[PDB]
Amino acid sequence: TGRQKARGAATRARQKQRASLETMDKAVQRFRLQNPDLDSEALLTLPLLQLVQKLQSGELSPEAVFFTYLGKAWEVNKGTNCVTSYLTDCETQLSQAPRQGLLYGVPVSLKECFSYKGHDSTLGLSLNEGMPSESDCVVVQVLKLQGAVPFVHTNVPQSMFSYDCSNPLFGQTMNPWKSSKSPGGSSGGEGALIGSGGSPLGLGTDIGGSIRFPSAFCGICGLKPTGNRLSKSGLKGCVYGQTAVQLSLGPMARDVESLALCLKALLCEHLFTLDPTVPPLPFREEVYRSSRPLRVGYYETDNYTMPSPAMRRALIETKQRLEAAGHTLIPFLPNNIPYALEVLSTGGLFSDGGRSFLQNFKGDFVDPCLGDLILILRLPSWFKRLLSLLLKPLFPRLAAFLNNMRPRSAEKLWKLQHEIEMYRQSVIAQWKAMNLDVLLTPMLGPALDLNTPGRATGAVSYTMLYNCLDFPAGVVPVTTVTAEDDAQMELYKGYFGDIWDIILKKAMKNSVGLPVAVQCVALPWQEELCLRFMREVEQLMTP
Amino acid sequence: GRQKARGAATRARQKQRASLETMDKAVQRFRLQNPDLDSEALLTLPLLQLVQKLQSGELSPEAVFFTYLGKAWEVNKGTNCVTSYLTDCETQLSQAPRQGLLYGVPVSLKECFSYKGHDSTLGLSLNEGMPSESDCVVVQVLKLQGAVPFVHTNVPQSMFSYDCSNPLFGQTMNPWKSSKSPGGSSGGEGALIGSGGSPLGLGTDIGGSIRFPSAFCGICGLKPTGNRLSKSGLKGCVYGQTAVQLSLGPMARDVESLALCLKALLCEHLFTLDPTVPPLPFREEVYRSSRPLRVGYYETDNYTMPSPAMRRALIETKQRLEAAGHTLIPFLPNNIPYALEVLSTGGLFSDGGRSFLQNFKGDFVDPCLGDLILILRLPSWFKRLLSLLLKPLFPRLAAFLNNMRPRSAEKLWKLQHEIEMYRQSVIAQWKAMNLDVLLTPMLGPALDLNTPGRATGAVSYTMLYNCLDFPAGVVPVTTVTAEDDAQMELYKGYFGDIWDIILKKAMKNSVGLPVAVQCVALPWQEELCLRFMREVEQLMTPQKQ
Ligand SMILES: *[C@](=O)([C][C][C][C][C][C]C1=[C][C]=[C][C]=[C]1)C1=N[C]=C(C2=[C][C]=[C]C(C([O])=O)=N2)O1
Ligand SMILES: *[C@](=O)([C][C][C][C][C][C]C1=[C][C]=[C][C]=[C]1)C1=N[C]=C(C2=[C][C]=[C]C(C([O])=O)=N2)O1
Ligand SMILES: [Cl-]
Ligand code: NA
Repeated sequence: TGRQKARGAATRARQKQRASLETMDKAVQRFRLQNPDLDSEALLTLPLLQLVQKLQSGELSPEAVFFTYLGKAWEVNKGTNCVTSYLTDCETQLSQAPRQGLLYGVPVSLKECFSYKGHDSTLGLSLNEGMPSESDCVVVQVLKLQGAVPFVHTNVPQSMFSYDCSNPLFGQTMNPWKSSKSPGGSSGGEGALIGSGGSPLGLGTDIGGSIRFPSAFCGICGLKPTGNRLSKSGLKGCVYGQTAVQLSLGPMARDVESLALCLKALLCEHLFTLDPTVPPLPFREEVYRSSRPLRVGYYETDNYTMPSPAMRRALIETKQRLEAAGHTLIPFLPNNIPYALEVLSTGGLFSDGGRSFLQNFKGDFVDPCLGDLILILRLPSWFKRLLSLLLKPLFPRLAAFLNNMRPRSAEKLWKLQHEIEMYRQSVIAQWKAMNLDVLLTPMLGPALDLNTPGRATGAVSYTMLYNCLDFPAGVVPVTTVTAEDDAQMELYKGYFGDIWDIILKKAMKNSVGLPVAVQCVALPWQEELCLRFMREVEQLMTP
Repeated sequence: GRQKARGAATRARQKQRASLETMDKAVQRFRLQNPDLDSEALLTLPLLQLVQKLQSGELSPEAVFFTYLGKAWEVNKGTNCVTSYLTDCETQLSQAPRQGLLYGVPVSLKECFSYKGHDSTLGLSLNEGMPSESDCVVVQVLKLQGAVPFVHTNVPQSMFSYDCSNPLFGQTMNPWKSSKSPGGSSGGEGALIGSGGSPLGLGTDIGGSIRFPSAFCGICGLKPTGNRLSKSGLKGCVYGQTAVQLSLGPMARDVESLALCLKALLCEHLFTLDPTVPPLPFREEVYRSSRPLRVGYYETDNYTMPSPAMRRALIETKQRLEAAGHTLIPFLPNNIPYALEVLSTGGLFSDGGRSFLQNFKGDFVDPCLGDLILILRLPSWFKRLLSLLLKPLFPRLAAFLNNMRPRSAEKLWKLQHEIEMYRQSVIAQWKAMNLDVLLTPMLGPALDLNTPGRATGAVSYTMLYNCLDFPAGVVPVTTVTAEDDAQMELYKGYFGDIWDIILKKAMKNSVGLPVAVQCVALPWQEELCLRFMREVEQLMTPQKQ
């Protein structure tokens, strides 16, 4: 009732998913029959750069690499539900992959929003079902021109506006380390698939952490570039024309060198000609390969989200190993974080009170992983305001987010956009006054229980700050939760004692052994330097 | 009710008078010490050769500086283009970094380029007596490149105009003809450079403000992609408007000068001073290419009827390019009326003009602004009523009026997305024809004083490229003949509304004035845009190279 259309969409989506997996399995079995000899485990454990080298040299055939990864992806999907669709014609793309491409023969996984000709990009939304893309988005075209073979679409939380990973069409994606845990999101299918060995390279998008959450939660590396470093042309989205806080797309992979190779392959004449709106900045190898001592700003906490004990240890140990390696570590925290999060980020993301975003959910189910976000956004402006006034004395954080999610005039949007611009210049000035090269920060972890990110909005603080600032930011795994880390979490209080702090403690319970990351940041357009820094952390923390 | 604005104007005029007297003193002192200096020779050297002689030591920075200062003072007498002498610039002179790419080059600045210790009034009382406390980023970079910024030049009040008068410093006049506008809003730059009083200047452009004064005054100007150069520290009058991006860029006597200025600005100094600007070095090889181009072109945008001189300029340039072996392909960006009336107008005035109007509270409104302020002040419901009445007879006026109404953030998002889609749509057309560059008419010849504010429609040629955010430059290619001028009597405009009527009259009596064409390339392709401009300059006015 009011859900007949949504129910029919889910029924067809599930049958498409099921038929996709069956097709993959058929293809894999056929291949294995003809190739009983192939050492599949050796092939799967090769770091991407080595895989690429052997594909370029002919030591490994693209078919062997393709079907071996296809088989692994099908297998790890069993326990994770990360795959929504097999990009069918990728078998033919395989046979015609450009031979001198930088990614020749490399199977690549795609977050579902990367439009692929002939396939839906549903984003888990009933209204996007049965609407196959007319063509590949630009970054998909460039991947193919560089010889890569995009082979699957991976799951996202409904609408993508979430750091969990469930929707009413394909269901819930689970963390491959612990099935009761979220894989993070919104690029959570990617995180789960790459984190379990089913893909050597993937693409995600990030507006509040959506590349970094799943990378950290699933123990892999991820980079969110400056928003306009790579082309978003052709991507499927759910809000259009919101430019205060820009969406960014970037790579996810098992190591830092893979992220660098992916960026190098994307930043080519092909991309710059297909999307003239992206500045034609080539990948600067000399910056990325540099090995000079860095001035590293760092903070153990943002005073907003109290770090978990494992987060704090991860940060301090990384700081200490960097110092031992000759880098200079400088205490540094961007000024006015609560304003950046509550006023600028929230205000920019929801300038219209959520009406545009809400159009997506009309007649649809609302996935439990979204929590009360939809119900809150639907509230009348006067009531959001009233409710905010009431909450303010007891729970200022909740009050602040709520008041800043109201609709406003174009006049007020200009003012907010100007404040965003000035805040960016403020942090840049602060940075330059300490002469920083890069910035090391905590990263949210370990993974939260399924269906809890929707109830812990405050915890986007570590990531969304750099969307607001539009600085490149990436994450690197550096440790795993210990018994002691996990025991200490039982004393966690947070700085506010509101529902978000309380949920986080419970949602992080039972995490021994899960991966924990740190975040590496550089200035706008300095992706190469940001990756150089990530590489240094990777060398020191996972030797 | 105006004592405030009257006091402001009195102080501003005194400050300008004192600046000019300071210049006169400095110039005379220098001349007495250098009676043998061949100033005409020095003033007529193309900037490239001027730069070379400064770099080798053949000319001293003092000789170049004081000779240009003198010329600037002299041409100011008939144009009123200089508002302020940037006083500490003589000390910058003696400290200019010796290896800088602009070592010893005097540079003029549009008044909005913040310079420590000086107002950037924009012709507005509310900004008078509030001196900047830091050089803006592009000014810091010029200085780091050894250039010597030396004057602030006049703008129309608020800058939101293609004429050039304000109540503080008064009206700037075209150096070719004192009854004509020098264009704007970078009009002081146009008049100063166009009359030989500066070898290089910086302007800004949101609807044509670099390109109009370049064209009206017969010089070269380039409006890059909006974020190619740093706007950090500029003085503005509307903040946070990002649908139609402001751009800053160089103005000069020849194309090579624009290229040199861009090359000097696009350096590590700028990219470290403003990390928000993508660090794209000037690609010398693209600028210097001699390969044949595929050149899209149009002789009319079907929105503003071109003057007979504009049309002739365009067709002659087209034919010389064809003769030089380039491929000329007819091309017109789709949906121009929609891009101007809905996207550009709605983008510039999304809030009904409220933020803009705050600047005028308690101020005189310069006559060159026409009825703009009066119209913007009208109640949204009345703009809507008047639009409906006007629609049947005067669709164009009705449309502008309807799209200057205030709206929600929700509607602004929708508009921003339509802008993004429109950009991609024109890009797709361009790609489908495999264009390298695009040749278009440029508004000219110069309009009579006080008429640009009453001919808003004529921004069509230039504003389209702020909407699209493509680099666009102008190059002088001919002058109005008596034949071209007599033909204005047959000019009707496509609409016959007040804007066409004003334009017809405003473009008459222009014999001998310069006429330009406009050169366009894709976003971030300034070097290719400049390569095409250099080709046009060479073919139409070979003696400039
Ligand atoms: C992720 O970056 C989203 C991660 C969760 C952010 C939640 C922030 C929040 C702030 C204030 C109140 C509640 C929550 C990601 N990937 C894609 C997107 C996204 C979001 C909106 C629109 C689009 C789009 O149109 O493509 N993408 O977020
Ligand atoms: C010039 O580009 C202005 C050229 C005239 C454009 C008139 C377009 C128009 C008028 C009326 C109705 C519809 C369209 C220029 N230089 C600077 C600026 C400018 C304008 C506004 C704000 C700012 C700023 O804040 O720096 N600059 O316009
Ligand atoms: Cl940009
Ligand atoms: Na008018």
